[PDB]
Amino acid sequence: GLLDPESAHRLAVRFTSLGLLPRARFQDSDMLEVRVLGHKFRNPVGIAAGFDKHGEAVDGLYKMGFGFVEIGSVTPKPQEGNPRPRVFRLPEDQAVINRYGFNSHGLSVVEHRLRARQQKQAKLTEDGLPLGVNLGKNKTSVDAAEDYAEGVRVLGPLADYLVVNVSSPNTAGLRSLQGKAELRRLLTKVLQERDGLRRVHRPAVLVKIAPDLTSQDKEDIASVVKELGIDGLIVTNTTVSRPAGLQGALRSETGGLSGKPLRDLSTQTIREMYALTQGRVPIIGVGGVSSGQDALEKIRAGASLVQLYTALTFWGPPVVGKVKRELEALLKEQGFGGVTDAIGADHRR
Ligand SMILES: Cc1cc2nc3c(=O)[nH]c(=O)nc-3n(C[C@H](O)[C@H](O)[C@H](O)COP(=O)(O)O)c2cc1C
Ligand SMILES: O=C(O)c1cc(=O)[nH]c(=O)[nH]1
Ligand SMILES: [Cl-]
Repeated sequence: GLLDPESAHRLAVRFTSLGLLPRARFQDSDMLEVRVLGHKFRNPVGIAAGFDKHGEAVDGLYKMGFGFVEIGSVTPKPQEGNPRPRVFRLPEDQAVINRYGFNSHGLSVVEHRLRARQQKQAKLTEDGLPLGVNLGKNKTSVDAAEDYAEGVRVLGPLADYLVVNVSSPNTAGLRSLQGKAELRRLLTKVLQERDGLRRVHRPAVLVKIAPDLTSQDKEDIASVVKELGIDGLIVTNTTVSRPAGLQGALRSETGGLSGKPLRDLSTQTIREMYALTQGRVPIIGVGGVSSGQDALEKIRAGASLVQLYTALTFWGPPVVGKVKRELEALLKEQGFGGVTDAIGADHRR
C-alpha cells in the first residue's frame, strides 16, 4: 500500500508469476468439489478476471489455492487502455474503483503464453483446476461480434470456458451489447464459432453481466441465454453506481466499483438470475467476496462457483485459504453435505 495501486498490481503479478509466495497449506476437502460446465473444480473459489489480464501468472494463482483461474479480459489487438491515473483504492470502504479500459497484450501474445503451458494446463484441468479465458473488444472496433468471434477462434481452443464480457463500464458502448437484440446476435455468432472447434478444444461459453441492469434487462438476458443454450453466467462485473455511505476520498472517481460495497448488489443479481433461469444455468458469483460467509451467501443465492479479486488486494494471498476454511465450516454448521447441496438452497426454502 506504499506504492500506487497500479504499480502494486504489476509487482503482485510479477511475484505471483515467479511463484515467490508460499504454497497454500490448506488442502481441499471433498466437500468443496463442484462438477459444472463439463469440468471438475477441486474447490469453488476462483480468481476473477482483471488480476491476470494477460495470462502471466496462471500457475502462481493455482499455487495460491484458487480452484480455477480466469485470465483476461483479452482484446483481439494489443491496446494500452485508458490514460493514467486509472485505479484507486478506497480503504475505508474495502473497495476499489478502476477505469483500465481493457489494457491488453492482445490475442496473439496471450495465445503464445497459453500454448507454452497447454499440456500442463490439460493435466491441471484433469486434476480439477480449470482455466477460464475472458474476452473483450478493442476500443476502435466497428463490429463487436467480430472481436468476440476472433477471441473464440484464437483462445477458445486453450480454455475450459470462455467469457463474453459485455459488462465492462470502461469501454464506450460495450454494456449496450447486453440489450436483447444485440446480445442475441452477438451470442449466436459466438456459439457458432465455438461449435466449430474440435471437441477436445471446445469450451463452455458464459456471459458476464453488470450489476447495474434493469429488471427488463435481466429478464431479456435470461430469455436469450435459455433460447441459445448459453452454458453459464458470470454475475457480476463492477458497478457504476456509488452506494450511499462510501467514505473513501476517491469515491467520485469515474469507473467500476468493486469490493465490499458491491457484495450484496451482486448477490441479489445472482438470486434474480438463478430464478429467471429456473436454476438450469450455472452461475459464477463474483463481487465483494472476502469470507466464507460471503461465498456461501452467493452459493445459496444460486452460484455454483465464486470468484474474488478486490479482497486479495486488501487481505493478500491468505484470504484464499480463509474463504475456503470458513466456507467448509459453515457448510458443516448448516447441515450441507458439500457445496453442491448448498447451490440455490435459498430458493428451496
Ligand atoms: C482492477 C480491476 C480490473 C478488472 N478487470 C476486469 C476485466 O478485464 N474483465 C472482467 O471481466 N472483469 C474485470 N474486473 C471485474 C472483476 O472480475 C470482478 O467482476 C469485480 O471486481 C467484482 O469482484 P471483487 O469485488 O471480488 O473484485 C476487474 C476488477 C478490478 C478491480
Ligand atoms: O477497465 C477494465 O479493463 C475493466 C474494469 C472492470 O471493472 N471490468 C471489466 O470488465 N474491465
Ligand atoms: Cl490448440
